[PDB]
Amino acid sequence: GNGRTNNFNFADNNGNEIMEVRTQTFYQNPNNEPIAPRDIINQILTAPAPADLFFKNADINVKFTQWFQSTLYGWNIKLGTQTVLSSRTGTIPPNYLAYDGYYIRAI
Amino acid sequence: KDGLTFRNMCNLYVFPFAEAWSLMRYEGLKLQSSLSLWDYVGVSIPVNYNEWGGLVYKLLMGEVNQRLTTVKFNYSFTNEPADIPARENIRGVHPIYDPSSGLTGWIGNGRTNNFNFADNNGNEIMEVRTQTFYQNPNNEPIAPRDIINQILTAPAPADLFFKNADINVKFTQWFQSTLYGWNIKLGTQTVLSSRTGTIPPNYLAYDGYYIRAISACPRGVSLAYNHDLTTLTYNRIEYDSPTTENIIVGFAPDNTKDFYSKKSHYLSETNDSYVIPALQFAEVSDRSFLEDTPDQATDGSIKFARTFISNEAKYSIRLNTGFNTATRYKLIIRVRVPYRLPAGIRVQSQNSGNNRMLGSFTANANPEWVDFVTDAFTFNDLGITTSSTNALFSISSDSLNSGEEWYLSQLFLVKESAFTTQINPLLK
Amino acid sequence: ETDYPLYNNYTEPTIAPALIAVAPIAQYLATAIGKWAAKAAFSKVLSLIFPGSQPATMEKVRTEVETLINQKLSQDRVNILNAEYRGIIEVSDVFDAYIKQPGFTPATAKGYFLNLSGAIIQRLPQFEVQTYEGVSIALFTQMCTLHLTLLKDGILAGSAWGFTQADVDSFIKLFNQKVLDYRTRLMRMYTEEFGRLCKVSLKDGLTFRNMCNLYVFPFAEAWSLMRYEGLKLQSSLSLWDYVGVSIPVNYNEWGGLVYKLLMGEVNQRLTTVKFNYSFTNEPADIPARENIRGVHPIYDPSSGLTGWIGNGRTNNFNFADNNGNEIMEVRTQTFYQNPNNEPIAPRDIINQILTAPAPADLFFKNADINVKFTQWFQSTLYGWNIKLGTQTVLSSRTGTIPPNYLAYDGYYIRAISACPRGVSLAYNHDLTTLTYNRIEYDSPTTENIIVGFAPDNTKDFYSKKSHYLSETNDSYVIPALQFAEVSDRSFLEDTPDQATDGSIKFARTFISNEAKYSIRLNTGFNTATRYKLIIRVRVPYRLPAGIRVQSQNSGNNRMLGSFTANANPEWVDFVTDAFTFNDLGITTSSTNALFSISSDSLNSGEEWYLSQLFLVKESAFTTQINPLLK
Repeated sequence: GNGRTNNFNFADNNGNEIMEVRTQTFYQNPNNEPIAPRDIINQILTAPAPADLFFKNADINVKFTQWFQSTLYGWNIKLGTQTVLSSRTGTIPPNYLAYDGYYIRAI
Repeated sequence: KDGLTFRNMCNLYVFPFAEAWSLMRYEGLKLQSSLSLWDYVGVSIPVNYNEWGGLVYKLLMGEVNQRLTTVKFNYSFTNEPADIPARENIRGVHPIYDPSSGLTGWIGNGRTNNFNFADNNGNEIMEVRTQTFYQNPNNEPIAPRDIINQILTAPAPADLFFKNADINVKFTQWFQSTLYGWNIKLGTQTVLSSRTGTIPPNYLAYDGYYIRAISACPRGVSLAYNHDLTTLTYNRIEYDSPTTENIIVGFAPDNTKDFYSKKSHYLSETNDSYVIPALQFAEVSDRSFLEDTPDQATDGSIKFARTFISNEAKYSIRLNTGFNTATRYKLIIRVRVPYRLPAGIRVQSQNSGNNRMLGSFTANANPEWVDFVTDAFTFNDLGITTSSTNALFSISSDSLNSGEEWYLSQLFLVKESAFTTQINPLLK
Repeated sequence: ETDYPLYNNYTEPTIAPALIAVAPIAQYLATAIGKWAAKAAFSKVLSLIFPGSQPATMEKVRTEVETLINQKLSQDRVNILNAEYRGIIEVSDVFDAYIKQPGFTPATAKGYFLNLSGAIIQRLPQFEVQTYEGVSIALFTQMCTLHLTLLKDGILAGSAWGFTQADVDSFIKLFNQKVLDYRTRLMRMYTEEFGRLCKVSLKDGLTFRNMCNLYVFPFAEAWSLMRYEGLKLQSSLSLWDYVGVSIPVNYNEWGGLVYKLLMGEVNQRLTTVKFNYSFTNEPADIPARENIRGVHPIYDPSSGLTGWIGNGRTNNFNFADNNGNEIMEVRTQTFYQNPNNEPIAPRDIINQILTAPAPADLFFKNADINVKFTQWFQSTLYGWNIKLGTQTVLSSRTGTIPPNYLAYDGYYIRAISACPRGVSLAYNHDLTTLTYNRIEYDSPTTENIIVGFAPDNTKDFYSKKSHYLSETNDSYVIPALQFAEVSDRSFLEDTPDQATDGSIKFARTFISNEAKYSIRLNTGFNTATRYKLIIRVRVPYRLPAGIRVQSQNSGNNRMLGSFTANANPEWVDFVTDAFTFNDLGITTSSTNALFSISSDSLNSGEEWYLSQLFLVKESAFTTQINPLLK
């Protein structure tokens, strides 16, 4: 798909490669008091193979939502016993990907 | 900064005596100075003398008859390069006096991002923080980089005014490039502690003075524009510049503390002489400019150059309890009239429609300063008592022509008994 | 869709404002306000409203109103209204026929007069059904005009029509009651329909207000001048053309922000207008599109009050107004390269600031602004065409767009503004004043242009900045908004019933509240003639200092009047004592003469309203119906 995380062209340079970019925005309303900081995160999740070379199962799922004729998404990613991504948009039901007598070879 | 230092010296050692010279021919007037002392903290910026009297001083004063109610700073911090140490920038200053007027604007830059989402969706933007993370295979420590752009806000204290400040700036060199660090504290409110390390304090205080204005100077931009537009009212008092990197604090003597608190000149029976500076007015006409006349021992004078309707300036007067209204008084007006005015100058007393004419003076061409003395009057003839809250003294003149102007400096109110001219000015 | 030319958003040209069906009624109303003909004005009003005892003119009025406001009436409602018309016509014919007989019996005339008044009162409410109010508010108006006229004449011809003194007093009381009740009900209908249509869309509310400015409000103002004799009946309302998309506007938002943005500097001439234009066709599938991002009307070049109505930004480099010269246009051209194909389609992205200064004759007389819509996968694309006068400001790059002629015979373009789109309009209400505070509102786009046309009777003020007086004329009317200078914390209040573009609301709690007007005298003006001033004010809260009218002339300040201000929610007229221009020290060479209406400072939450000034000779002025006898 797309491995880019920003528009500064500073992806893989200066020795260490970029991993995560988090922008937090704060507002101020005179008539109100609660402050809702807005988060914008763009990161690269990494998952190496287990000690036994192969993953045996996975728990990957996606949740849909509608909002004024526009579909919003939420993701849940887990390979083996390593939780790769828990959904920030609320709990998502698990989707067990497994076949007795099979192992994960490609993703 | 050096010019401000020299002017601060002259305000204490030179100009008060120059003003005292102009009052030796009379007897009974009050010798009072209202000049301000200006502290400058930041980098060096060259300023022409045409640019000082046409823009810089107007930006330093702002609303010349209003109390400072809020001050906002545009703060920027960044350490994205791993080799360059952390740095801080002051991008703009916004002093807010009258909350319902909207005259003073940003002196530097009020922008925080390039999304154009500054003041929208009800709540205005306040802070933007970007945190960047890296990953090195050969190393293990991770140094997250921070980029912060925020708007610091400081309202006036409970006692309306700040008495002192602790603002300082620290310089650093790095491959022929200067990095900065800032420390800002107004009164007891810590506005900004430096993230680039500890910075020694710089106490800004003068015994007998209080903080009246906080402004800045534009850096990196031409200061030769909007001279004829920067007036005392109507037009927006602002100037766009990417950064300022400087903060200027004005201290005013305590003899002006009552005006910026009560918005009116209160009169006591015990005192004999009263001096009213021109800039301490209730309202002023359009197309009026602030002229730097430091020799008058005041923060300036009013230059009228409006070629329509009229040129008028009003001052609010209030009487304390125990004031005798049967005592005779006189008014002295200090004006400079380079061009002849066929209608002359007029001093009028307005009180809830009880408008009385105090004086009409023939205005002839004269490049020097002139004093006009009115006839004797009593406060019973003006219909003013201890309960009057809309009494006004109005100095007015007709409309001018193109290229013409006339200057008003100060007003002197003194009892008839204690006033006497000793040296005649007409015998030249 | 339609590619035919348009005429002020209508498919066929509209009737001139002086050629509408209610024009002779208004002309004779003004003539009678100038000098009322006793026991004869009602017959003329009846002949003008019902010519030949026929309701054909009222049907023409109904058809014209239905054409303007895009609202038609059912046939049953038409039959009911015509039946009411004939019912009134019968009694009116009886009365008018019995009057003209030389030597009639006055008691019989009294009986017929009472019958006619009662019949009009009885049949009035048929035009007050709110479900059709937007169409009937015009018709209703004329009917009230037929009644308030009647009573008026009845008060003048007392014993001639068999009226005792108690009869005349009762008629005066009924007149003083009805002249308020009718105005209240008419304003109810107007405000209801206007708020509803504005909650629908701003364009429809503007259309309804344009209709009411020609068919409703002038007569409502004429009602408030029938008790006097010698004043001038003059309307200064503006006609507003709206071109663009639909934007809902609340009634709290109209009177607190939108109208203030439409007027701008209410006493200044338009000198320049700037538009923020955006064009782009970067996607190869989506056709070209154009956007109006903001409008900036500049009146007084040395003031700096009016700001951008939409968005004046052109890029995200923050390099807008810097390095001496300001940015004007940014054009990005992108090129591609396909191996399987050969044609190359360069993509253009333009963001510029179009500038249009006022013509040599200070004002634009007409405009040709139009917008074209397009659909594409449930997304609306726009194209714009802008032309002010003879200067082509913007020709559409997205294809030809049919012209939309914006013109009114007897009107000229005075203001050009816009409405913010996509943002809340509930902020900066208490800050948007007539002066000092910046008249602006930030919004990413507007996608709308609003042009205001003002009648030619105001063309002299916006050119000479002063009110010139002639010896030949008898009465002069000065609107409040045509001032020389105004105090702080003053607001623009929409009072369309005054036949003016608004009134001044004073709410300053310090110093004073003052408004000055500049007066100049033409050669041949008699300074020995006696005059009087009439001030129209609304004072909801008591003012212990009262209102004061003063004459200031180069320091020769004289007091013309001091009036006690008591709490009154209705409109009040204050008349000064007689004076001559020699007592004011004003001649044909005076260029700094000023009339000042002033009051002391107010308290929190208080305000008072000033509407208009009337200057009339003492000989030609006389109050006929007493207002205090309520």
